[PDB]
Amino acid sequence: SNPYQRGPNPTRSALTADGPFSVATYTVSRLSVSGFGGGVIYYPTGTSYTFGGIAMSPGYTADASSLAWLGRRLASHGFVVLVINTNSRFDGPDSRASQLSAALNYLRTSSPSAVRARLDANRLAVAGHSMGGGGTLRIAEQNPSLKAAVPLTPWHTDKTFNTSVPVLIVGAEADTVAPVSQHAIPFYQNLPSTTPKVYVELCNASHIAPNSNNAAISVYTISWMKLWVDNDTRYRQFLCNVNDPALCDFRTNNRHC
Ligand SMILES: [Cl-]
Repeated sequence: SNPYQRGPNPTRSALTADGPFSVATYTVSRLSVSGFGGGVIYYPTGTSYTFGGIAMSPGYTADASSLAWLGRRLASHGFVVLVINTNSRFDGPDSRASQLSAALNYLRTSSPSAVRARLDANRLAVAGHSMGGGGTLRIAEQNPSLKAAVPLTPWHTDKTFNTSVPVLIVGAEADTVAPVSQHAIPFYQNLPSTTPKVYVELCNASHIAPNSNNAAISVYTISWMKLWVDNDTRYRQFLCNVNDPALCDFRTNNRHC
């Protein structure tokens, strides 16, 4: 049962470190692509399986290197992950959405044969930090064929996204760049009632929590991607009946349980 199932039965511990798949990397040069600034693809190797794909945007003034740990973490659990660079480090959230859109098309159509061999392009998702997280919300509204969206400490001036794509938002309690009261929480609350949604708030965390190895971000991001991109109900346990001392808030409409 479940053709998209990959990897062993998960434990919490295992989701806080790199997973069972060997990871290859491919550098997408800036000038090689139109529509975004290149980036790095992290993808499984030493395996004959295909996997869902994820495009991920860094935040305002940041490089793809700021999410390298997470691109590799996700790939090692069984995903093809393209972390983009943006045309300009100064690009806003809606520009980042357009670039995510270009990056997804690139992954499907134009990426190296070794990457395409590992990709099931029928199953794609998005994630992003800060302004990249605002871009993640925007693209989830523009393209409801996506399987999931994970905005990390998101920032956007638009607060309402009418998307049917399942969304998990990570807020940071002590974020002064994108305060959760103005950004993450409004975004959560304003998503449709009928859309599966989760909000987790990291205790004592700042806006840069996403930029280094973070156990909570790892567990929640892997679990949401597995649940929605792979239909992998083994990951429900991490997202349901949650009692996590790393969290200082948790909200859900419990559609995923
Ligand atoms: Cl380019």
